[PDB]
Amino acid sequence: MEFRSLGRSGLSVSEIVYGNLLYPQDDTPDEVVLSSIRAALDAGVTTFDTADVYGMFRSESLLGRALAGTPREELVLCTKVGMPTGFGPNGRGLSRKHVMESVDGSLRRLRVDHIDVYTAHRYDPATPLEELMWTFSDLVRAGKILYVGMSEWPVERIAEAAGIGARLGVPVICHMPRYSMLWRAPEAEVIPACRDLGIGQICYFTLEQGVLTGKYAPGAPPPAGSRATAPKGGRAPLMRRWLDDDKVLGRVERLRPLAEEAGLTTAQLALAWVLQNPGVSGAVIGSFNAEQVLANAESAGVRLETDLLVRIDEVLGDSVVHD
Amino acid sequence: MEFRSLGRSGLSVSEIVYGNLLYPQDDTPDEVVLSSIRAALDAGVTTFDTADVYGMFRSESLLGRALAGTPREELVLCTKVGMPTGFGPNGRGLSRKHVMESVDGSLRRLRVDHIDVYTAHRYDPATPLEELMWTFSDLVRAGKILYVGMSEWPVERIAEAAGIGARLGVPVICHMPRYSMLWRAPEAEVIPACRDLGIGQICYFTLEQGVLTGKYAPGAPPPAGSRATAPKGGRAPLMRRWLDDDKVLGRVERLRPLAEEAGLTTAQLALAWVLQNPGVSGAVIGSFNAEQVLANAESAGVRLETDLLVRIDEVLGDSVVHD
Amino acid sequence: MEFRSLGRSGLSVSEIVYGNLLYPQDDTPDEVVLSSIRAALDAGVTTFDTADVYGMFRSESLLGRALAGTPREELVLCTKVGMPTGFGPNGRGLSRKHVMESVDGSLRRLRVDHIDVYTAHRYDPATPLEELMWTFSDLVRAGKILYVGMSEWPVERIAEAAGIGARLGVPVICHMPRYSMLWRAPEAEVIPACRDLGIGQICYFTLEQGVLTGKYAPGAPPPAGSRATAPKGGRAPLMRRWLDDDKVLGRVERLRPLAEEAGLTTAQLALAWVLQNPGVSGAVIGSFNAEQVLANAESAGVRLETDLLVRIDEVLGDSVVHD
Amino acid sequence: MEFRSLGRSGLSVSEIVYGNLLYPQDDTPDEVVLSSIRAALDAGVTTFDTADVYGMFRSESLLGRALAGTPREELVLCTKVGMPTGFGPNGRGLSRKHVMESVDGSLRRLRVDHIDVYTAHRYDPATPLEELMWTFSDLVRAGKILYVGMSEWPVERIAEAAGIGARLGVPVICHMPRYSMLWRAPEAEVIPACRDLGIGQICYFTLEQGVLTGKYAPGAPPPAGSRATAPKGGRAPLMRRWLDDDKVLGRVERLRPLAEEAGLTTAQLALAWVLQNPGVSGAVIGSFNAEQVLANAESAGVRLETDLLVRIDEVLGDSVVHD
Ligand SMILES: NC(=O)c1ccc[n+]([C@@H]2O[C@H](COP(=O)([O-])OP(=O)(O)OC[C@H]3O[C@@H](n4cnc5c(N)ncnc54)[C@H](OP(=O)(O)O)[C@@H]3O)[C@@H](O)[C@H]2O)c1
Ligand SMILES: NC(=O)c1ccc[n+]([C@@H]2O[C@H](COP(=O)([O-])OP(=O)(O)OC[C@H]3O[C@@H](n4cnc5c(N)ncnc54)[C@H](OP(=O)(O)O)[C@@H]3O)[C@@H](O)[C@H]2O)c1
Ligand SMILES: NC(=O)c1ccc[n+]([C@@H]2O[C@H](COP(=O)([O-])OP(=O)(O)OC[C@H]3O[C@@H](n4cnc5c(N)ncnc54)[C@H](OP(=O)(O)O)[C@@H]3O)[C@@H](O)[C@H]2O)c1
Ligand SMILES: NC(=O)c1ccc[n+]([C@@H]2O[C@H](COP(=O)([O-])OP(=O)(O)OC[C@H]3O[C@@H](n4cnc5c(N)ncnc54)[C@H](OP(=O)(O)O)[C@@H]3O)[C@@H](O)[C@H]2O)c1
Repeated sequence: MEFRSLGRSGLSVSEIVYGNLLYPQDDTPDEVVLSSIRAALDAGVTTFDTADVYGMFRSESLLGRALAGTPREELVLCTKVGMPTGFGPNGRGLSRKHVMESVDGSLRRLRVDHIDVYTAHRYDPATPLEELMWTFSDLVRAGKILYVGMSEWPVERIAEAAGIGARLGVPVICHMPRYSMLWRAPEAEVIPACRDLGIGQICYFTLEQGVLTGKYAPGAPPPAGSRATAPKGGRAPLMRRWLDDDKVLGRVERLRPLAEEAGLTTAQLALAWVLQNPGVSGAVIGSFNAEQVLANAESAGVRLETDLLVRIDEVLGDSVVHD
Repeated sequence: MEFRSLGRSGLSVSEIVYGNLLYPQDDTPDEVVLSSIRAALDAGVTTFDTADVYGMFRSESLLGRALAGTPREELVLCTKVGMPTGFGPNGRGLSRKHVMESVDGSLRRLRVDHIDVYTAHRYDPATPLEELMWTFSDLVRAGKILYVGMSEWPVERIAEAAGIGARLGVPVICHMPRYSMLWRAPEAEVIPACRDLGIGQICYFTLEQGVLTGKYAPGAPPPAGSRATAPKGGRAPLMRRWLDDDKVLGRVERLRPLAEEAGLTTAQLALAWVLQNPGVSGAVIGSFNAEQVLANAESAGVRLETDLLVRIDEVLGDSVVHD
Repeated sequence: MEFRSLGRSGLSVSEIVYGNLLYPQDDTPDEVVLSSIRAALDAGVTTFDTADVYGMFRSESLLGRALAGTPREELVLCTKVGMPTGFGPNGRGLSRKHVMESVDGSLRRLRVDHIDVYTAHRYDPATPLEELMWTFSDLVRAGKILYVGMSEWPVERIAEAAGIGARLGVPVICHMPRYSMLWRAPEAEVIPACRDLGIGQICYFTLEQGVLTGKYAPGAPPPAGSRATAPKGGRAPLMRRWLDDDKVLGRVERLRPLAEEAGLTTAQLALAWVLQNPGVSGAVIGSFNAEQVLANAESAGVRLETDLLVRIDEVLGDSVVHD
Repeated sequence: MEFRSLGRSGLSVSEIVYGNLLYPQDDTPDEVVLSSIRAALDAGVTTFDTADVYGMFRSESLLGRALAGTPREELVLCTKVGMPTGFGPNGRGLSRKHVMESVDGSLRRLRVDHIDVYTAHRYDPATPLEELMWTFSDLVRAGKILYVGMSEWPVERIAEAAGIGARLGVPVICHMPRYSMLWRAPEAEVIPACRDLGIGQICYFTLEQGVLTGKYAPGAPPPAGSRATAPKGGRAPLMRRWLDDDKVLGRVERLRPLAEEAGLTTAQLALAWVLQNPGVSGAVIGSFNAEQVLANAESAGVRLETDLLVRIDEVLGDSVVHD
């Protein structure tokens, strides 16, 4: 495994981060979840990404159990607060109340004294940033959290929060965008801004839910246990955008020669592609298959040639999404 | 139930707040107090107002017991410190000593780790605001209180305290005035000042102790179990001002047609009237009658027409108290 | 009992403070110490003055035991740190180390969660005031102490420490000088400076160890159990200054008519004299005799006429010590 | 024993500090380690120097056990954080994560609530000094550490950290350089800078691993149980520099007359030499021999004549290392 700095900080994360998102009513057995996390550790993954809301507390509980026994110095636990976990209007968002009432349950379920990275899930316009950042100061002073992150935040608001955190001794070191070969919205403004502010990216949908594994053929029936066949949760439509486009699916199939050139699967090429941006500390991978994790983990530290990066842009052409 | 922001904060309160004030020697059975709080929850009330001094600790103890089992994320607990609860000159006021010695008893009696809103009951000229605000900073850092409020405070002193709180990361978000159709002292200066400072009003005597239910006829014997018949405590004289005035009692009776126009009881009209001010986050209701609570709770989110607000002023005329 | 503000603070102290200083090898039985503290409470005394060093922890232990059961809101506990209580050079002074290692033993022996007033005993030139004041900030944040005081401090250094405390949210409200009818060193600079800085005086040797009770006749054998007969500790020489001067002893005897004029014992006149200075919050009294405490306690709130204050100066004349 | 101020602070250290460095696989029995620490206490040593990394936790555990029972006020415990103690890239360095995860193990092994001096072992360029100093602020606020130190740090970075510590109420009072008669690299810049910043030196290799005891003759077989015969760990090469130079070994032998002049062993002269610099608070001594400790301890407070300091420079000549 290769490691990077999360921003201007002393924290190193693995270049490959394991995420274990589950749906509130999910059919994936716990035994399959635990063996995937076990496969991530075997591949040298140190960094784990979860949320209170994932599985409605189940995702954090399973992770807590899988990692019990791993020495604490060897793990970076990233969790999130902001999505609804309680009934009523104080059971969500980034108020002092919701954050204070969230942290202790996250600690219990993960079986730890402190969370390495605590991420504000979504930006919440009701809470002033002075309220939020002082709430984070209190949790850092108490040693319940070490570092702060944000996911899906307007860039003006990232800068503001970084500013206040510098004043209050809150390390704001991490932003979580959607980033892949196909989705490059964050190249325009977010990564340039974040880099100046000492913030690194931990990136999600890096395989666009399997579309960048080359495993979906244009005009075909999708494979046996593929995500296309089992579309649980409101993320299935984000995938439908690409599966209902035989153009993209065919251009993704043409990357395979480029990958084999470099001695990679299409999956490893897509993961290595994200890792080529200096603004990126980590790529998150989803999988409940041990063999997929151990293989996806090997993208860590791979440099792609200037030549191969120019040919990738040519093949994908106008299917790429910018800003 | 409808919810509002308490000031410029992430905290939402219900538009209808339940208060459970008791007298130090009070004849109201506990079973009647517990069933009223139970009726408030059934009506969707999330926000509860009490004080150390109410019932001499009895009011907080009963509330603690009634709300045991309700998830913490679903409640906003507002309590007060400042009124005498101990013997001698340090057993009252807003000194570091009295506040530090008060908070832990409030937490025990309410059965909670933290109080949502901690209100300085009355302004106390002996304590410098620097002493008080640093005492509140220490309680916020420790996570024993989340937000700070004030009740019956000079407006210069609200501004001063808001200023220092912004500097020390103390959210000062709440002021508690007397406010009704008949008592509009806070329109003049308090609500305008508070609105600029990011402070919302949680309002009391919103029915002027039942006078704005239309239930008292000019020149009559007051009903069986009415507050006029059972005048316990030094709040009875504030009511006597209006009951010894057949003029007001007759003008209140003439609102009933205006209420029925809007499909409301006089009580619901009086409560909705307060809620029409943008500076108001919540109206407090007193009652030890389930049927009264469930009915008063339905004023939440009712808009009154411009027409009806002009006709209300005409009927009440010069009985209204301003500044 | 009458009460005063300790400085610009919300803390009230009794005008009569009980001190229980003992010598490291002292013959006074505990039963006599406990009954004196019991007599102080009966006289309405709320404020108690002690030190880690007094009796070598015995003075604090007895006070802790005597006051067990008294409600906490009704007491002001003043203790001191700075005098040697341990072996070696870190077993004394005002270093972070000595103060941090002192506070928990004081709390245990007094049987309390927090000390009302924590006094820096003597000024210590080795420790920078930034180190000391940050150590006091940490103890206030933790709620182990509420207010800070100083005893026998240069006035430049009182001002400096008051300045830093205002910056760090440390209430510096109390100075402890030697002050009596005969010893007026603090009138010159200390009380004027302290009054501008919001600091009140709690005063010691207010009877000059019994010399201002009129109980010592010039050219006589001192009474049976008098302090002159039992000169334990290095405070006996401070008394010898006045007992080896038949002039003063005779001028003190001539105050008795002035006292009887006002319906006071010479002791009550001497105590009331100190309390006439607006810069004074409290006079400390020593006694292990119940009848003396109950009588000395009655000086509280006595105003002396302008006439009587001019005649007192005439009688004592040039025996008075100024600066 | 003689004592000095550690910088501009209230902390006194003994002029002779005992260090107990061990190698991760070391043959020295625990019984020999415990009796050496016992000999240090008997010689009046109050100050003990160790590290998490020394013996891989064994050095701190033995020290913890040897000092159990010694009153806390009588000891200054100096430990270090920064060297690798865990697997992976967060198991080392000065990140919030590594420091937070280190302190509690150091406290447990030493059997104490707080560490007197916490030293950043090596400077770590990955961690910004704002992250580090706020991590130290949190540990001081919590009372887990009292004072902060640095070992082997660039001088620009000492100044920067001292600056931030003054702002955050972190006492930065201590630097640990290599310093002896033969190694004077720190005279050039480090001690002058440190003295202006209120930082004192606790010095190591003060005998250059026994070379300044005069016990190694040029062109000979080194004694029975001498360090030259048993070269464990990567510090043996630093010694080889001097043992492979018959010139130095012969010049060290010629100091013996100068030592006997002053009534000292060559060891006592070398230790007293370091202590002559006003910028030095303490000299660290290594030994697992009781008789060596009790003798080395007697250098404490010895003044050397101007005459003897000029003759020492003449004898050692160009073997001395400067900058
Ligand atoms: N910060 C945020 O707001 C946010 C939002 C969403 C997600 N996330 C995080 O990011 C993660 C994203 O996971 P994701 O699964 O949604 O997106 P993804 O990582 O783009 O997709 C992973 C999926 O692609 C398929 N796949 C991966 N490698 C493969 C291989 N070598 N061969 C064949 N198929 C392969 C697998 O599904 P099948 O084999 O079943 O097709 C796998 O479950 C989540 O776990 C979560 O922790 C964060
Ligand atoms: N911040 C402060 O300093 C402060 C000061 C005072 C009070 N408060 C708070 O505000 C609350 C005010 O309560 P309050 O009772 O004094 O004043 P209120 O809310 O104006 O009066 C409520 C009373 O009016 C009558 N009533 C209400 N709805 C009715 C209906 N639909 N039909 C018939 N009668 C009805 C009831 O008494 P009867 O039926 O018995 O006549 C009821 O107890 C207290 O509980 C307390 O929590 C705060
Ligand atoms: N902050 C500081 O550095 C500091 C320093 C010293 C003391 N103090 C405090 O201040 C206190 C001073 O006590 P102190 O006793 O040294 O000085 P004091 O209060 O001037 O003297 C009290 C003594 O005078 C005699 N006395 C008092 N009232 C009397 C009466 N009505 N009739 C007859 N005799 C009477 C008693 O001794 P006999 O009857 O036995 O003659 C009594 O013990 C101490 O307890 C201590 O807490 C503080
Ligand atoms: N801050 C840092 O980074 C750092 C780095 C290294 C060390 N240190 C500290 O500094 C200490 C340095 O210890 P050190 O032993 O490496 O260097 P040292 O103190 O220069 O050498 C001590 C050694 O010299 C010999 N010796 C001492 N006195 C003697 C006498 N009177 N007669 C004969 N031989 C004598 C002994 O070895 P033999 O008798 O076996 O020859 C003894 O073990 C360590 O314990 C550690 O705590 C700190």
